[PDB]
Amino acid sequence: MTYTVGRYLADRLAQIGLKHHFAVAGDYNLVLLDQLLLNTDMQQIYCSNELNCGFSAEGYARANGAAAAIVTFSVGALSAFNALGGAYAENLPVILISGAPNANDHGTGHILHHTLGTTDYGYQLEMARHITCAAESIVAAEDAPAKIDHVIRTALREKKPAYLEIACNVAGAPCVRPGGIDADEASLKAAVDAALAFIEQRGSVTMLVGSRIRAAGAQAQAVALADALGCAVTTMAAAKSFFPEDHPGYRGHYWGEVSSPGAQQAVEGADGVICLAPVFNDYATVGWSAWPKGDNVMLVERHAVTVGGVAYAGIDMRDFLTRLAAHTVRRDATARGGAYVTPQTPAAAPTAPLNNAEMARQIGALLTPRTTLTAETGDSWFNAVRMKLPHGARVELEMQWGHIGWSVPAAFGNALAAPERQHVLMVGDGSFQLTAQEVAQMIRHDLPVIIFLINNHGYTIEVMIHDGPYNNVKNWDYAGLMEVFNAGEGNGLGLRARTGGELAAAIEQARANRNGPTLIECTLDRDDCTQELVTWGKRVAAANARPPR
Amino acid sequence: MTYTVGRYLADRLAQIGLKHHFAVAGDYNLVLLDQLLLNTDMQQIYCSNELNCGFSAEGYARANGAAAAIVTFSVGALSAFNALGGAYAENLPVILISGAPNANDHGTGHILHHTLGTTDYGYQLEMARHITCAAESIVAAEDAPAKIDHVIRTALREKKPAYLEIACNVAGAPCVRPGGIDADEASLKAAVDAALAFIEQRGSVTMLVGSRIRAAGAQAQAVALADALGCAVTTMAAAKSFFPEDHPGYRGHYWGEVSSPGAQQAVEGADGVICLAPVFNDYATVGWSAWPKGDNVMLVERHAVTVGGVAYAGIDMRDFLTRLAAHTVRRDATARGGAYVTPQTPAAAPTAPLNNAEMARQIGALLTPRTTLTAETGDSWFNAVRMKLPHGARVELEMQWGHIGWSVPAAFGNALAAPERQHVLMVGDGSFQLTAQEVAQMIRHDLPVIIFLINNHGYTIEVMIHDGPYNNVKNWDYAGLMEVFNAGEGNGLGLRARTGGELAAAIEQARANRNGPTLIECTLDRDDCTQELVTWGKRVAAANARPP
Amino acid sequence: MTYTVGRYLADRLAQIGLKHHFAVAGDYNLVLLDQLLLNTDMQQIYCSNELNCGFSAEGYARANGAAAAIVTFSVGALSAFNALGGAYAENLPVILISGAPNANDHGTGHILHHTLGTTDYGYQLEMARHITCAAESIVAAEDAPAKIDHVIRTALREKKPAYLEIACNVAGAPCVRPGGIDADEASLKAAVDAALAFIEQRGSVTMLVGSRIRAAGAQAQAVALADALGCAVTTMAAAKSFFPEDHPGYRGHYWGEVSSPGAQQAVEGADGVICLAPVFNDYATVGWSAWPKGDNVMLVERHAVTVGGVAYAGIDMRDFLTRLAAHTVRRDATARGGAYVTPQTPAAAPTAPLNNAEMARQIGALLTPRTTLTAETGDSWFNAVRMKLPHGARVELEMQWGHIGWSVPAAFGNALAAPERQHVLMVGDGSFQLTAQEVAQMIRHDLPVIIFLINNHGYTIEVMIHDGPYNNVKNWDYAGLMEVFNAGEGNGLGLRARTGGELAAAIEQARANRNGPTLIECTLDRDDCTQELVTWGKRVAAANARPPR
Ligand SMILES: Cc1ncc(C[n+]2csc(CCOP(=O)(O)OP(=O)(O)O)c2C)c(N)n1
Ligand SMILES: Cc1ncc(C[n+]2csc(CCOP(=O)(O)OP(=O)(O)O)c2C)c(N)n1
Ligand SMILES: Cc1ncc(C[n+]2csc(CCOP(=O)(O)OP(=O)(O)O)c2C)c(N)n1
Ligand SMILES: [Mg+2]
Ligand SMILES: [Mg+2]
Ligand SMILES: [Mg+2]
Repeated sequence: MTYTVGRYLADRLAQIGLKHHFAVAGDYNLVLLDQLLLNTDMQQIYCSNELNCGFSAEGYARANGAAAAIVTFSVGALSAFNALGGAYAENLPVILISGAPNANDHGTGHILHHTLGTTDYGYQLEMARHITCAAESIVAAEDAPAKIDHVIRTALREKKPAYLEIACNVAGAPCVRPGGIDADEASLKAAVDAALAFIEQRGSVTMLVGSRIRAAGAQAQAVALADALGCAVTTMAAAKSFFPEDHPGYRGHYWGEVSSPGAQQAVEGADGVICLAPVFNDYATVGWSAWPKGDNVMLVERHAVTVGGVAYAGIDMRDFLTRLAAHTVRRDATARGGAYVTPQTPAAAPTAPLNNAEMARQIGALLTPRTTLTAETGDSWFNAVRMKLPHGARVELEMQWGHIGWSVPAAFGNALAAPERQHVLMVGDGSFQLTAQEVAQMIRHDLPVIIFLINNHGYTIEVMIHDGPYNNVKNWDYAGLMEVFNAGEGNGLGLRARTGGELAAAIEQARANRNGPTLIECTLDRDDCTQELVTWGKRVAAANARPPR
Repeated sequence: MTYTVGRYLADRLAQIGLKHHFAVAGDYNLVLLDQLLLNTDMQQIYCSNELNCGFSAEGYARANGAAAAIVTFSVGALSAFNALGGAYAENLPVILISGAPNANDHGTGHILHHTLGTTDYGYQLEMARHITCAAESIVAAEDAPAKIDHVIRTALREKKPAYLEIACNVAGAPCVRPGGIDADEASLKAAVDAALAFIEQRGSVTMLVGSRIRAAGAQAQAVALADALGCAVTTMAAAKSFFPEDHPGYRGHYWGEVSSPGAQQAVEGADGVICLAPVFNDYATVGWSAWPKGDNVMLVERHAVTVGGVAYAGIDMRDFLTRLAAHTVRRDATARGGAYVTPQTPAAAPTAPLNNAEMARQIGALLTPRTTLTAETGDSWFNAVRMKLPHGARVELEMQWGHIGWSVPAAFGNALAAPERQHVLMVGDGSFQLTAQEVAQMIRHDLPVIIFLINNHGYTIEVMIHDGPYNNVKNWDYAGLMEVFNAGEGNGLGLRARTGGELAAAIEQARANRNGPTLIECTLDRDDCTQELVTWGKRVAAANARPP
Repeated sequence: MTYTVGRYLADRLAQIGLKHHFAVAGDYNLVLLDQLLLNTDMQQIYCSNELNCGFSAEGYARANGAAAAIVTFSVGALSAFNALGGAYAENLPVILISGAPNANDHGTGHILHHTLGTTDYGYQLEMARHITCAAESIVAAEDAPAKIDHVIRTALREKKPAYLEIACNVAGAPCVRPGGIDADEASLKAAVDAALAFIEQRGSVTMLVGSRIRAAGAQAQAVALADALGCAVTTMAAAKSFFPEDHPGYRGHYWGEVSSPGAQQAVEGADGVICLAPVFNDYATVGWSAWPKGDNVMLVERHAVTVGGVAYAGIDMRDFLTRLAAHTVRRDATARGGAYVTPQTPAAAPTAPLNNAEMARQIGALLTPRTTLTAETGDSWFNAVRMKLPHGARVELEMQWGHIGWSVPAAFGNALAAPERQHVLMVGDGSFQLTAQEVAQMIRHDLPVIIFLINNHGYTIEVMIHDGPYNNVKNWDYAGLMEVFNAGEGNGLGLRARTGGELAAAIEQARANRNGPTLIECTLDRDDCTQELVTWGKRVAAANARPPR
């Protein structure tokens, strides 16, 4: 059986540790999908639509480290681009492979199906270059190994996604086989010496862990530096779970005036803040109100540290933090005697109407060290950041891209990447409507994801930035949807919870559904949301609206 | 009270004839949506997601002439771009407007939500320029009139979509008000004389009507020319319904070896073919096998005619066709003796298992002159092109872009644009799962769309180009979905038809459902499809696979 | 004195070893040029126009390793882009820095001078992304270190050029200071083991050295492998000088039917060819006639080797060649008893009309181990590739980009990068007309470049692909131009040579001009060119013209 270009790609994807890749068929990729099916270290997973395909691969990469999605030219890839730009924003090496016109059509002027109807077939690549770290087109088998290895090696080095298109008559063409793997003292001393003087010369220091720290591979080194300093540690909201909440120095999330108790003063009252790989965007800074920077910040990024008025280039954040931790003095003033303060809401009477605080209390009680909680944009961001996490629990947030509906397909991909964990999904009713059909794929693969669907009858987070008729949604019977997707062949279970007692019974049933997803539709009033959402929403709306010049 | 940049856009959109625009809210567009709401000539319609928002605008433009969709930066617009590229492919002036960063963030290096996380806000405009005829960004109210009028005037002139983004703090900023409207004889003589010579020198001439003729506004002039020539007239598959099927010269669709009976010889056996605004792509030419071109073809395009070895530029197709029809000789040889042959499927025994031919027969019987039949990519293309159309019936096909799932939001937008017509949607089960949630918006607006969902358990069209496990889909209870979307406040109705008797009884219940959509889930075997799909699919596949 | 963004860039450019950078002033870069003037490890050099500016930096990088050019927005940068795409094509890390609009104009709709007159100021960056490996815009000083270090570190790693624009009011803004520096066994064993089996299983092997081998840093390792194998070694034309011509295995250039004697048979008659970092384009393959590839080629590239039907990724060409050389058996059949054969033209009678072969004989006799010979596109490519090189002599060719006129500004930049060497420039009269004014800069800096200007009254190389009235040029008094550029303040010398005796006397005078350039205008008939030009020109023209499908 002749070895082909598509096999070359399949074998490299398996080699970088994918166990699955995601696809939607179209004639320009069918031979490629057949070549990928020959690799039996991976399962080929089919998605309902390409936007869902792309966010399933994004969710898979959060657990696995990388992922791949394969789509057809133009009508598949342009939807997958929203999710690919999402992977770029969230520092995940997703490889999007699109099927593409037969190479013999290049140079002809032939107009081809799925294109704009002009002689141009390069617009899709051109568009992809704006949202990836590498983008290549294979029209000849002899070029395929260099292009495949370039796109995979660059994506994995940068932790950013990349794009590959393969002419449809070349996916099955003969190719060579893959071999090998796609899977500075003075500078470091100067940077470490400056960071040690920054700590030593201050009376108090607090660490603030940012949401690029996973992409830097530096989470364990952050803990070593926290152990050595004994300082208060806080996380930015989008870094929820990236630092252990049972560490004796952890004091919660820093998010300006919506911080955990004590955390705003820990960061803003300290003589120096050590910021590890942050994303200071308008939402994270609460409309530019909460943004530690400048001479009293040691800004540590994946290949540079800026401290004491100097940017030290050429140093790896991991080696830096390890050396700094081995030599620093202790600065424990912002931690001593303090603790991380989490909500302590008393249980509601079981028959009272369900409210947000009761629902969040029951969800937080479900978390284990083995839980992965995917939380959608909406008030679920604020309920998730408020949860006290058992050590080992993972929270996945998409706070820089913020595409509502990401969470459904992302929970499906994560559940396939990490089947040993307990997957829990918190998604609002508005977000659910964009990508709901990927629950039918959860059902198809008997994945036991527990989904809390928060039915507050519209886009409550927008109701709290700026209200209007556009925040209303058509209501669905969300719980009844599960039987519709099972269609007599599936173990999906849909339950409704209108009280704390109904929610607790629904949760018991969900935990007992071992071979399919359970959706629990939790009914809340439209204005029953976290206080933090309202305080943040005000500040961020005022920032968006601020008047020209 | 103070007139704003978003009211200037709203008023221009109303001025070009929109009665609706489509939107998905996000913080970058809310002020803009509040300004659009002030125009009471339009209704603002909310969509489940942005791919569906864009394709509802595309289906609305097919009936209305134009459309607009409003989305938020990046997370909204990048999915709407698939639909915008689809409006370019299908020659429809959809205007996509996206909300965008506050103008005071430009020049700062601020990182913003919904972006790539870099200091770049211009990637979205840059991407949009590849799929539109005009693309502008407003960051200052002083510029907004020239940029709104350039995108709308260019889109309407070119019959192609356009892109506008408006900084979120500028949509509510004061603006001037809109006034005025956004809504060669020697060359024509030379072209008409060469075309007259082309016809007079030939004994058998046939017309082939192409799917860019509606973008040219030349459908009535094509009828005038067919009346003068008396010749056979055929339509390309994607031009279904663009020429009237009761015309005495109509001889059905030309589609190479899957043509209506006699139509392949009408075109391929003629001494000349008059080709009106065709798209000869790989699917239309049946893998490059069926492609009339060259010295024996008069190729008539929007602004140019190529005939007799010369390309005549600067002539409007409408004026050309009217002058040619007024002077031409008659050439009726290709019509003599012939007729349009359409399927004559006998009615099945009512309790026999449903098959595709029976389902197609009953859907064909439902069509009227006031029907719009939206037909999805899949075997529904072949069942639609085979339908005998009453004069005036409209069929909508998306055969150049061909994005499965387009039909659901496109039928929703066409139902809002043309509420006086009877809307019928044929959609396959695989396609329905990409965009199904827009049926909930049909229910929200009480639109009486009758939807035939063909449940043959997978992607049968693909099963016929090249089969594999990727053609299987997770089955749904499609009928039972209607009550889920009603959620106690809607008039959607879901029915199942497993026999011709059950299908006839479901169609009569669907016709009686006047205030909400009815989905009839028709069960067919995977391999029970038209013969034309099988024949077309193998040619088309062989062309895709041809070796380096 | 406050440290600024422009200083940050100046100090990083000095740190990567530039001794000069090239500039043309415009109001959008004047404050930046003032910040660069503060670094006294570099000289700021002014160019006549931006295309010349960009090719002076390209020539400088060939000697130095890297280079920088600074230009004004749009009217400067778009000309510099031709030279930047040239640097990409020739694998040289040139950094182009453009001055750019004031940051406060972004977001205003202001129309600005030097732009297209629309509200768009991003088109220049967008265009630059197609011809560089990194492209960034600085509009805020706090972003400047990351963007500067990203563009320099990426350019130096990739050996490709990069682009940076800096808002004009930010070049002088305060900035932090620069610290630190911008300056796999199993895979390697598998690749080496396969390459050793490739050699061992064959009776004869020949090495073919390609013009990407400098960018790979692998020239010394190629010599070690040639020493170990004892095989015939040949160079592709564009690799002239990248392998030592006095090595006992060297047998000249392989260039199909225009190869050195014996070299075509060495490569095409061998059982296996080891190809080191080649560029097989239409000119190198002589119109696709001479292109060793496939199962009998070991293709060695900077990070991959393809041999024995496998592409081994993840291995550095230098480590690979060193390990291969340490273990290979000898395969000397294609070298034994052979020698590199070079032209042996007898000296012309001194008073006979000068002809090409006599001119090339005198130029070849001028070369020393310390010579850098820059040779322009035209018949000078074929005269240069025919020269026998003393060990250490460098030849610079621009055979992939092939922009006529490159050679003038490239010889000026090289002469500044490497003033310890003897610089010689061979440029035809047509090419000279595109960029002649950079000889006035050679004069301004007293650079003793000897220029042979071949005046054959038009574009003789095109006359031999396809003749027409477009191959004629307006003749100039090239030798008289030198006094015009000196304008009473310069040591440029212009001489004419119409015979071999006049050329020899002119050369003596040139060698004696120690403080300025000498141009010797050599008069040749239009059809007096190398035989190789005519044979190559035919083949490459036939390839260009070959008929649609
Ligand atoms: C693709 C996309 N379109 C629009 C938005 C704007 N958006 C941000 S939050 C949100 C509503 C989320 O509503 P829901 O999921 O019901 O969450 P709630 O706040 O009610 O819990 C919207 C429309 C977005 N973020 N992404
Ligand atoms: C967005 C998109 N992705 C993938 C494709 C490839 N595609 C062409 S037809 C088809 C299947 C259509 O299946 P169905 O709607 O069930 O129609 P059938 O042929 O079964 O009646 C596919 C997947 C496409 N055209 N568009
Ligand atoms: C910028 C640019 N424009 C046009 C060309 C096409 N070109 C290739 S060689 C050449 C003529 C070179 O003439 P000359 O320098 O007189 O060299 P000769 O062959 O006569 O020695 C031309 C015009 C090119 N290579 N670069
Ligand atoms: Mg909600
Ligand atoms: Mg189907
Ligand atoms: Mg010349």
